[PDB]
Amino acid sequence: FACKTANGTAIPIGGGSANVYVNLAPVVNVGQNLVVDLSTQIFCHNDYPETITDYVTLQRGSAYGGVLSNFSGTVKYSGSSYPFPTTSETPRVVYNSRTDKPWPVALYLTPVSSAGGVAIKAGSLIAVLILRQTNNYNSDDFQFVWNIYANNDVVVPT
Ligand SMILES: COC(=O)CCCCCCCCO[C@H]1O[C@H](CO)[C@@H](O)[C@H](O)[C@@H]1O
Ligand code: NI
Repeated sequence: FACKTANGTAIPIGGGSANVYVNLAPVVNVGQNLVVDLSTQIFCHNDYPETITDYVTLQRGSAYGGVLSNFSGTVKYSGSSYPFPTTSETPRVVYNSRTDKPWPVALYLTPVSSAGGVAIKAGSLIAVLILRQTNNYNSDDFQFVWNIYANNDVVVPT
């Protein structure tokens, strides 16, 4: 089991960390969502699907910077929704193929009332999503840590 990003880097077998940049709508109002869909960017695969089944959860989601300070959030993981920042590890998703399959995670972020002006700075860390991977074969239990960075400023119209 390993993962890689759409158009950049990889986390190899055994886990590790990687930095991911996301495009964000440049203007969002109170009551509207920024949708950050990571399933078009993070892809994982099972390296031995014939003998091993891999299990993948969103172990934890954390907010940082302007997201932590200026937005309220939910996370969608494989068809279900949760508070973001998360309050516990999610059910698991099965990886059973050598073909790349998306990691099905998306954030829905909505500005809080106190947000106004540049609520998220270009280049700043906005979230960390931890992918935890185990299997039905041995005691492997690995973390794939995705630091999510804002590509651009996001403005909440005052
Ligand atoms: C009875 O013999 C076997 O079951 C050997 C099966 C082929 C060798 C498998 C060696 C271990 C491969 O491990 C990697 O690939 C596995 C499958 O993706 C992951 O579950 C592991 O965590 C790790 O990422
Ligand atoms: Ni591989």
